Amino acid sequence: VPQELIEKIKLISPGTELRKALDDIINANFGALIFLVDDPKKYEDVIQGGFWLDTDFSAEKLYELSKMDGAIVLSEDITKIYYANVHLVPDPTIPTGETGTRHRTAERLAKQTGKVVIAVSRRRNIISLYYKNYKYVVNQVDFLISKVTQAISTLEKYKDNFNKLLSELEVLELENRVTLADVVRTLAKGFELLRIVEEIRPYIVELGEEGRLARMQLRELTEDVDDLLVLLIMDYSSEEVEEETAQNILQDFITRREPSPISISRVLGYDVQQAAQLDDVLVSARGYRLLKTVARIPLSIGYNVVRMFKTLDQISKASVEDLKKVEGIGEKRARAISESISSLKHRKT
Amino acid sequence: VPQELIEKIKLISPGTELRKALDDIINANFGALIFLVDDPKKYEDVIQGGFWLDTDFSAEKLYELSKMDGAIVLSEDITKIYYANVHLVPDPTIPTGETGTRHRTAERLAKQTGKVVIAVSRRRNIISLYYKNYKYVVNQVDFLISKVTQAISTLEKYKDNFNKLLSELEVLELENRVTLADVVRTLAKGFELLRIVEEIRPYIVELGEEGRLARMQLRELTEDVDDLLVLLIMDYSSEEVEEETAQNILQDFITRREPSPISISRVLGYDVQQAAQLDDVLVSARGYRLLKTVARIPLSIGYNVVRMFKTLDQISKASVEDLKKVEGIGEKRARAISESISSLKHRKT
Ligand SMILES: Nc1ncnc2c1ncn2[C@@H]1O[C@@H]2COP(=O)(O)O[C@H]3[C@@H](O)[C@H](n4cnc5c(N)ncnc54)O[C@@H]3COP(=O)(O)O[C@H]2[C@H]1O
Repeated sequence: VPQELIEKIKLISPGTELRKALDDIINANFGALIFLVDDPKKYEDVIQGGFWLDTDFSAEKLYELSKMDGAIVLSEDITKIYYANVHLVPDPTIPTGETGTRHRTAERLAKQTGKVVIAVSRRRNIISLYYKNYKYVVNQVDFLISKVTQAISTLEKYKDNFNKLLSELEVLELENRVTLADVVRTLAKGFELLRIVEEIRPYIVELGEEGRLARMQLRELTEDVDDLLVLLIMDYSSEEVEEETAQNILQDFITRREPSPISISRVLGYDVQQAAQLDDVLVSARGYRLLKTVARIPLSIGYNVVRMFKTLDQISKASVEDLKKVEGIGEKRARAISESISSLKHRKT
Repeated sequence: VPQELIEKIKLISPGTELRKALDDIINANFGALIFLVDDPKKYEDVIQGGFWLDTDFSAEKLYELSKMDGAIVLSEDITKIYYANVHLVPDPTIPTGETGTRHRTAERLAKQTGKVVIAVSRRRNIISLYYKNYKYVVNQVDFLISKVTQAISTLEKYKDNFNKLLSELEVLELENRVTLADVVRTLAKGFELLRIVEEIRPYIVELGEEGRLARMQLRELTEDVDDLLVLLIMDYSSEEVEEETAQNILQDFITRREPSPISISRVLGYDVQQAAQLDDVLVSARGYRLLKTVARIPLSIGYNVVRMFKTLDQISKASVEDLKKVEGIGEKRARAISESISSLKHRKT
C-alpha cells in the first residue's frame, strides 16, 4: 500500500475530528460526499451551486451540513469547510468500476483532480476513500477490533509453540545434540509468528487511536523475537554470517520467501534435498545467542570468542583463564560468560 | 405553450398508461428519472451501465423498475422499455437553473439531446417534464379539479350576469331605446366570460381524460356566446361590418385588447373619451341578431334584408309583401321574420 495513500488514510482514522464526524454521519444514516481541495477557486468547473461557507472546520459543523443533499468541500488539511450542498460534475468519460451516482462521481473526481474524495452511502457503514487512481475502504472500529483480537489470540498460540521449541532447542544446544531439523523447525515457527504480525499491521494502523492497546499487546508478545531469530541464523548458518546478512535473511522469510523446511535449510547454506535428511544433519551453535542474550557480550566481541573457541560447546569448557586470552574479555566478561553457561547447564540439563 | 411541447405533455396526461405508472410512483414516494429515445444506440454516450431490457412497456413494469436507483430509458412512443438502473451523464457545461442532481440531470439531458426527460422526486407529488429548452410541471388531478371547479363556478356567475344584461338589452332593442352604454356593458361581460374560458383551457387540457366532464360543462355554459357576441358587434358597430370583421373583433378583446368601456366603444367605431358619454349615444340594431337567431335567416341573406331596411325597427314595420321584395326572402322567410318579431314584442314588451 503506497505511502502517499497511507497519508490520506490517516485523515479519517479513529481519533481525528473528521472521523468523529463521519462516524456520526454513519450512525444517522445520512450519506456523504466530501471533496478535499486546497484552492477552492480553481475548481469552478467540477463544483457547481451550493453554499460558499469558508468557515473553520469542526465535527459538528460537518455533521450538520451532511443533512443537506449534495457534497461538501473541505480544505486538504481539514481546517476549513469551503462549500456545502454542491453538485460535483467530474468528466463522464473517465473510466469507473463503481456503482451508483455518488461512488461513480467520487472515483471520477478523484482521478480527474488527483485529490481526495470521500463517499459514504446512507445504508452502509463503510467509508470509501478515493485518491487519484486508488480506492481504500475503511472499516468501523468494531469490525477491526474483532479481527485484531483474533489475530492476537492466534499470535499467543504461535508464541506458546515457539517458546516450547526454544526451550527444547536450548536443552539440545547445552548438550550439543542439535540437528538441522531442530533449528529449522524453530526458525520456521519464528518466521510464521512474525508474518502474522506483518499481516495484521494494516488493521492496527487503520484502528488509529483505538489501536493503542493492540500495539502494546503485539509488542509484549513479539518483543525480542526478531533478535532471537537473527542470532539463531548466525549460530547455525553453514558458514560464518554477518548480523546484517542474518537480518536480511529474516526479512526475506518474513515477506518474500516461504518458510518451508528445505527452503530454510537451503538458505542457511546446507545442501539438503528431502526434509527427512534434516534429522540426519548435526550442527553446533557458534555461541552468539548465549554470549549476547545471556552473558551480555556485544556481538563485535562475541565474534572474537567464537573466532577462538569456534563453538558454544568449547566455550562452555573454557576456564576464566582460557576466556581471558580473548580480545575484549577481561575478568568481568570472562566470569559472566563462564558463570552464565555453567548456570544454564546445571539448571536446564 | 408551443404545439411541440403540448404533444409531449399528452404522453403523461391522465388516461395514459405512463401517467398511471407515474401516479403509482408518486404514491409510493419512489423517485424517477425517465429518458425517452427511439434509438438507444445513438445515445450510448449519455447512457451508462444499468440493465438492457428491450421489453414491451407496461405501467406495472415501469413502477417496479422505479424501485431501483438510477434512470429508466423508454422509446419515444412509450411502447418499449430499453434500460433500467442507468447512470445518465449529460454535458456538465450545459447551463441549468434546476436544483438537485436529478432535476439538473434531466434538464441538461433534454437540452443536450432534444428529447423528453421526466423527473420525479420522492418527496413531492409533481411531475417535471423537460423536452428541449422547455420545462413543464404537471400537477395531480386533485389540484387541477379544484382550480377547474372554481373557474366553472366563476363562469356560472359571469354567465348569469350576462343573461341578465342580454334580457334587458332585448327589451331596449325591441323598444328601440338602446344606448351605447347598454351594448358596451353587455359585450364587456361577454368578453370577460370568454377570457376565463381561455385562461382555464390549459388546466382542462392537462386534465386529460379526467377533464371530460369539465369540457362538457364549459361547452354548455358558453354554447352560443361567441356567435351572440359577433352578432351584437354586427348589429351595433358604427358602420356596416362583415361577420369576419366581427369575429376578429371578438378574438381581439378575448386576448390582446382589454375589454374596457371606452376601448370597446372605440373599436366599435364610436369616438368617445369618457365612459359617461356612453349613456348619451343612441344606437339601433341592424337586425342581424334577431334575423339569424330567431327568424333563422342565413347571414348571407340577412345582409340583403339589412341592405334594404337598415335597422330592426324598420324591419319590424314591414309587411310580408314588403319583406318579400328582398332577394332570398319568400313567403316563408317573410313570415318567419314578421311573425317572430311581432311575437317577441308582445311577450317581452
Ligand atoms: N445522472 C443521474 N443518473 C441516474 N440517476 C440519477 C442521476 N442524478 C440523480 N439521480 C437519481 O436520483 C437519486 C437521488 O438524487 P439526490 O440528489 O437527492 O441525492 C443524492 C445526492 O445528494 C448525492 N449525490 C450523488 N451524486 C452526486 C453528485 N454528482 N454531486 C453531489 N451530490 C451527489 O447522493 C444522493 C444519492 O445518490 P443516489 O444515486 O443513490 O440516488 C439518485 C438517483 O437514483
